[PDB]
Amino acid sequence: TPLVHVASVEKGRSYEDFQKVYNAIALKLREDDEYDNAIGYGPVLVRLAWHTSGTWDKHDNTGGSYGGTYRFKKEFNDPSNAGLQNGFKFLEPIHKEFPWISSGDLFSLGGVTAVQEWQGPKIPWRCGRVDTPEDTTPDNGRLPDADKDADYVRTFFQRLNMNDREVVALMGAHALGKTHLKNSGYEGPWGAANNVFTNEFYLNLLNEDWKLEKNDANNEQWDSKSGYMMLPTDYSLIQDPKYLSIVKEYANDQDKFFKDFSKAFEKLLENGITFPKDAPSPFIFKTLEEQGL
Ligand code: HEM
Ligand SMILES: COc1ccccc1O
Repeated sequence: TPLVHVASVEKGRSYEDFQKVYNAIALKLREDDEYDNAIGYGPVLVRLAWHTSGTWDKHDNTGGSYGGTYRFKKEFNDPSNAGLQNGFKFLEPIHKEFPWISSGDLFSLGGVTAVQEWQGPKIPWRCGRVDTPEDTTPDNGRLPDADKDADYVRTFFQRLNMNDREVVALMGAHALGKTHLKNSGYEGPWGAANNVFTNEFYLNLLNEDWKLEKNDANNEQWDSKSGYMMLPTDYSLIQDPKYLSIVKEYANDQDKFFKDFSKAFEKLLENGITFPKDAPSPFIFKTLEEQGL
């Protein structure tokens, strides 16, 4: 008994319209560069794209990126979403400038733009998510716990139709930002200061000396002498031997990681959506840098 959500292109819009929205996001990312101690809005936008998509349930096609339901009270007030209001607030003037783009399209695009502007891989992106009403908003509790093991992570991701390679690729987005004690009960960055997407998540897991410590919220997290941290679920990826092999593969091949992340992150953002046979192809946006902007 799955819902069907057919992508419907915003009327009359083409690649050049979405490139403009991409440019607006990217220009503001450049501009509001002080946010979160000069980290900027990139990681919170990537987290917003993931959380608005990762409520999906493959079994009945509820949740997912299609409806743009984060805009409603129940979803924005999810404890799992604590802090994401910042990303929503970043995107408000973009929505105000381009009132024609659906919410789900703007949520998902914000993540694609962040990744790409941080010099991550090109993520192909398709339009046509259509806003759905308040009673389509998924219930809280569909996003994953951080305090769990490899078995939990494996099972969890099966609901999002993600296999081991995809799960390991996705998680490497943790290299981007940091946990904030007030949002999640975890504190610190996964890696070095940076304004670039890399494969450092996998390098850190493997090369840092990790100690299992209690943070100020009385929760365990793996801490390193460099000031980095790993969630129990992150650390689970080197405790499970199947995960471990993939961690090593990406730690040793930046291009492989980029390609697999791009594919998985696009799949994540597209789960639950039926695209017509005559839907446009995915768009690959140029970065500001490739445009000389
Ligand atoms: C088992 C899976 C996962 C768990 C338990 C988890 C949990 C968390 C937690 C607790 C935070 C810190 C929240 C805060 O305090 O601000 C965080 C941040 C973040 N997450 Fe994950 N996450 C998971 C998977 C993913 C995936 C699949 C992606 C995207 C591909 C992702 C992207 C991010 C990013 C970019 C941040 C940094 C946000 C910021 O710097 O403000 N995570 N995650
Ligand atoms: C409901 O309006 C919005 C949708 C997506 C991003 C920012 C907004 O203000």
